Formats: sequence, C-alpha cells, structure tokens
Amino acid sequence: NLLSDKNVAIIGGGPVGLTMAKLLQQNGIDVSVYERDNDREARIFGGTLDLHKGSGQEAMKKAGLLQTYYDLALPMGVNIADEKGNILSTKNVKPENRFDNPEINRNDLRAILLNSLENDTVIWDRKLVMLEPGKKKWTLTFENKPSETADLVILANGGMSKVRKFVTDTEVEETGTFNIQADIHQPEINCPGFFQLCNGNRLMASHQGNLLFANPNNNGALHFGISFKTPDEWTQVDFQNRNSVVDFLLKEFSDWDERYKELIHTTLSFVGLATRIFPLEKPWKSKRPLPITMIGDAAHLMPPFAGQGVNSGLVDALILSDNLADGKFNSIEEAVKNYEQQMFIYGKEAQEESTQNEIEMFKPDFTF
Ligand SMILES: Cc1cc2nc3c(=O)[nH]c(=O)nc-3n(C[C@H](O)[C@H](O)[C@H](O)COP(=O)(O)OP(=O)(O)OC[C@H]3O[C@@H](n4cnc5c(N)ncnc54)[C@H](O)[C@@H]3O)c2cc1C
Ligand SMILES: CN(C)c1ccc(O)c2c1C[C@H]1C[C@H]3[C@H](N(C)C)C(O)=C(C(N)=O)C(=O)[C@@]3(O)C(O)=C1C2=O
Ligand SMILES: CN(C)c1ccc(O)c2c1C[C@H]1C[C@H]3[C@H](N(C)C)C(O)=C(C(N)=O)C(=O)[C@@]3(O)C(O)=C1C2=O
Repeated sequence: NLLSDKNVAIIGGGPVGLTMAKLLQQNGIDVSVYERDNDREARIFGGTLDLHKGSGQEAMKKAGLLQTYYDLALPMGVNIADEKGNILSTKNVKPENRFDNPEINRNDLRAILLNSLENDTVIWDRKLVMLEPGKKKWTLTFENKPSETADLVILANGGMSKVRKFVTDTEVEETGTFNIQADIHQPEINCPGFFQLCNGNRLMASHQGNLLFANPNNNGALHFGISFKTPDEWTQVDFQNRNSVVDFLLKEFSDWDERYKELIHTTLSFVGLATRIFPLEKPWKSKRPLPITMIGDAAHLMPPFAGQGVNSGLVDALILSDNLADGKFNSIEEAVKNYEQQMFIYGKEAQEESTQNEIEMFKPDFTF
C-alpha cells in the first residue's frame, strides 16, 4: 500500500469525488473529502445523471453500490418532437434494457455515495482557495476555516477548478454553444401541455439552431435545457432578470408551439451557462513538487452532449483507486502517472465524441 502511513485529500464531493473517496476508503486508505457545500442537504442544481455499463456502473459495482443505484434510478423512454409538437419518434425502455442507463437524481446519487462512507469522511463548508507544497505534505487553505495537510491531493472539484496550476497550465475554453437550464415544479399543473407531450418520456426537439431537452420526472420536477450557438451580440441577457431571459427565449422560440412557450412563461428562474471544455490537449506537468492529480470535470470537463461527463469521471476514480491500492507501482507518483496516461486516452475519446455531437447538433439540418 503506497498510502500506508499517509492521507489523501479529495477536493470536492461531487459524484466523482465521493466515488473516489469510497474506492479508497474500502482499501483502508485514510481519505477526507473537502466540500464547498454548506451541508449534505444543499440542493444540487441540474438534471439527472445516467450511469453506463462498462464505465459508471463498473465504478458503482466496485463500490458495492450498483443495486442501490438501480433502486433509486428510473429508466426513461425518449420522445423526439418537432417545434410544432408532433411526436416524430417514441423510444420506450424495453424490459431487457431497463438497467442499461436509468436516470438518477443528483441528490439521490450524492446520498447513496455519502451513506457508503465512514462518518466524517466528508468535511462540509470547506472551500479550497489555495494549495501549497511543503516538504512532505501539501498545505490546504480553506476559506475562513482551519488549514489541513495531506500527502496526496486529488482535485475533484469540477470543471471551473481554480487550483489546477500545480498539475497543468491548460485553461478552460468556451466551445461556442450556450445552455439555459431550469426546473418547473408540479409540471402536470404548471406546464400541462408540455408535460403531456413528454408523456413520462424524456423529450428532445430541434429547430433552426435551437435545441430543447427535457426530463419531465426528476423526483417530480421537470428539468429542461435550451441550447444554441452563442449569439454574436454576446451578456445582452441578464440571468438574474427573468424578464430579459423570457424576452430572449420567446423571440428565439416565436416559431414553436404554444406548449413550449408555456414552458418558458411558467419558469421562475433560469441558469445560463456557456458550454466549456478543459481540453486534454497537451500533457500535464511532469515535474510536480508533491503528489497531486485531477479526476472528473476538473481533469477533462467536456460539453454535455454525449452523456460521457459523469461516466468518464467515474472511470477515473476506478482507475486511480485501483492504482493507489496495489503495490503494483513503486511510488504514488507512478501510480498517478499511469492513471493519467490511461485517462488521456479515453478522456480524449469522450471529449471528441462530445465536441463532434455538439457540432453535429448545431448544423442547419440536424435530425436526432
Ligand atoms: C448543464 C449541464 C448538464 C450536464 N448533463 C450531464 C449529463 O446528462 N450526464 C453526464 O454524465 N454529465 C453531464 N454533465 C456533467 C456532469 O454533471 C458532471 O460531469 C458530473 O457532475 C461529475 O462531475 P464532478 O464530480 O467531476 O464535478 P462536479 O459535479 O462539478 O462536482 C465538483 C464538486 O466540487 C465542489 N467544489 C467546487 N469548488 C470547490 C472548492 N473550491 N472546494 C471544495 N469543493 C469544491 C462542488 O461543490 C461540487 O460538489 C452536465 C453538465 C452541465 C454543465
Ligand atoms: C438473474 N437473476 C435472477 C436476476 C433476475 C432479474 C433481475 O432483474 C436481476 C437478477 C440478478 C441481480 C444481480 C444483482 C446483484 N447483487 C445481488 C446486488 C449484482 O450485484 C448485479 C451485478 N450486475 O453485479 C446486479 O445486476 C443486481 O444488482 C441486479 O440488478 C440483478 C437483477 O436486476
Ligand atoms: C442528443 N444528444 C446528441 C445526446 C446524445 C447522447 C446523450 O447521452 C445525451 C444527448 C443529449 C444531452 C441533452 C443534455 C441537455 N443539456 C445539454 C444539459 C439537457 O438539458 C438535458 C435535460 N434532460 O434537461 C439532458 O437530457 C442532457 O443533460 C443529456 O443527458 C443529454 C444526453 O444524455
């Protein structure tokens, strides 16, 4: 055990950081997770996640959590519709595929992971602001909270991580598309037409450079996403002002059936976010003052257009913890290096599929 008298600090308790903690902890490795969120009941904004066979489900299997993911997750059909609300295609989940990639709510998934860990593995209300290599141990600075030390830092703190410099100088880039996401509670009441259009399935529609995506049943809330090429004029919409978002969306969707509009009218608040990528373009720094690495979105943030986001992040966790558990390597540095080499290959494959899908979707005639 390379980590025998040592401790690991995982930065970020997202699905990836928590899975990592779990895989380490079951091999007797001393690990803490430092998480920005105030407490375990903070709501996680966003849609559902789905775990794939051969990747995310493998990580959950190794964690002893796969059945638990199954119990909480929900297989979903997919309806493809036009802007007029015609159903162009309906694909239901066949009994035999119910386990392929059922949708799970992000708080549900967090709860499964947190529960699997020993008490006080996760330290809440810990926003890592700075890292500093000492002689043997990293010193870790948390906003308005005591400092901590660790022999190995694993950054799992998401695609906007600000603390990556000791691993790489690569920066996040905007890919050119933009996403507006929102929730509607009691959608059966609040967007009845649209809710009926989804009819228990996820829904996707495409028209004139505007893509709309919806999951009508994220623990009872409807989550939708509207994606388009970032307008040249952008910024000119303020996401704190629902009126300017509504104005923009109604103009973009003026062509769409009234049920889609009702969706935009009824939404209380929208989150706007530019699609981004942390490109696995150049190798990471091969000289590092102490052992440090990155997994999940911190390592390979990619556009959310291929479902590869969480799954490749779960694989990282699986590959890194395997490496770190086995006296298969001479040093933590070697265990990390070997993990990073593998991740560059499947990571880069996932990024290319995300990028390619993103391009393919936003061309003049896209048809799902
Ligand atoms: C709009 C959108 C839709 C998406 N849809 C999908 C999808 O359908 N399927 C899919 O696979 N992927 C999707 N993705 C990506 C997916 O959500 C992430 O890949 C997934 O959550 C795994 O990421 P992670 O654990 O590596 O990082 P995150 O989920 O981002 O978690 C990072 C964690 O670190 C914490 N943190 C951040 N800063 C600090 C700090 N300084 N100190 C301590 N903690 C910190 C955060 O609070 C968070 O808990 C989507 C992304 C976006 C933006
Ligand atoms: C073959 N066996 C009778 C059946 C029949 C119908 C089923 O729907 C299922 C099984 C086996 C079990 C294996 C169990 C196992 N475990 C007891 C939790 C298990 O770990 C697996 C697995 N793939 O490792 C499952 O798929 C599993 O979670 C599962 O989803 C099953 C399952 O869905
Ligand atoms: C159609 N498109 C190419 C694909 C292909 C494979 C996929 O696995 C997926 C998509 C679309 C994207 C839509 C994105 C959307 N957005 C870009 C984040 C989105 O808002 C939703 C949603 N339900 O609200 C998704 O389903 C979504 O997260 C998702 O899970 C997708 C997804 O899983």
